[PDB]
Amino acid sequence: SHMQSDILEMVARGWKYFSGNFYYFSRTPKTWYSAEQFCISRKAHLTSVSSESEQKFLYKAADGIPHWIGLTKAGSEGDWYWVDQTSFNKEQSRRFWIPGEPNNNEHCANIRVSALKSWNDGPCDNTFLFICKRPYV
Amino acid sequence: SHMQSDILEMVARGWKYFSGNFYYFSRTPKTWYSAEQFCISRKAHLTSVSSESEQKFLYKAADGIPHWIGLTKAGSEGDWYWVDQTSFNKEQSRRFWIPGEPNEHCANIRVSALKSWNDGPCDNTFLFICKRPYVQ
Ligand SMILES: [Cl-]
Ligand SMILES: [Cl-]
Ligand SMILES: [Cl-]
Repeated sequence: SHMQSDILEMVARGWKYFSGNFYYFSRTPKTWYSAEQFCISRKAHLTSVSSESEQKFLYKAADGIPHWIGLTKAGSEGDWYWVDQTSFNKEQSRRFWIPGEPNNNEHCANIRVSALKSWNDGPCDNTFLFICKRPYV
Repeated sequence: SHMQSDILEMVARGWKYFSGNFYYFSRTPKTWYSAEQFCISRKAHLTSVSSESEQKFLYKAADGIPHWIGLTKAGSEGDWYWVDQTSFNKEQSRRFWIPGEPNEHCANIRVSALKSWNDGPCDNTFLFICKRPYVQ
């Protein structure tokens, strides 16, 4: 009810509700850095992917169009991490990377196929649609 | 004791220490967005400016070279604000904008003078300045 009217407010602002989080699928493309700053300006972050269930929601909604998510590599030689400061599960990510990815500039992940294995490692300065997440509180 | 080794640890990473804060003057240019994400990765933000003495420290060190700072407005129409969420003192700012000033809007320091802030497109590539408070 109060959750229901909060959902209605966010839906009118372009957000989708799923499993206790709000998601913003953008209408225009941005670099990974600019998209993260846009999500911050919306009290959000580029989305993390914490479960197979969340990955399935994201890839279906992304509809085979590249969408930035919030995983980035600390330069070409670092580990991958989530900008929202949840801990990255690199072992499960073997179920999410497109085979052969990360291909290994600056390195940023985007969802680009309508399958479970959908993450691509792409140059962070490419301009793609993007996906913010903000937990419902 | 630990205070001097704390300061020396950041200085050895390439930060300047000035009056209670660490500053990172970058070696490579970036867009404003990429510079802010770099500062975040170092537990920092693009610098705010909250006094005359801080403004003077920054413009002297910037040496007339454009440097991003942490002031922005969302679209040509929002109010200006500091990304580190400190309060923006509009009245004080009038002593820091270049005379005449102020799609994407981001401030950079670009003159070796007190009046040195420029309103520039966020997708320009400039050197930048991070700030991290010293907490003991
Ligand atoms: Cl958008
Ligand atoms: Cl950018
Ligand atoms: Cl640098």
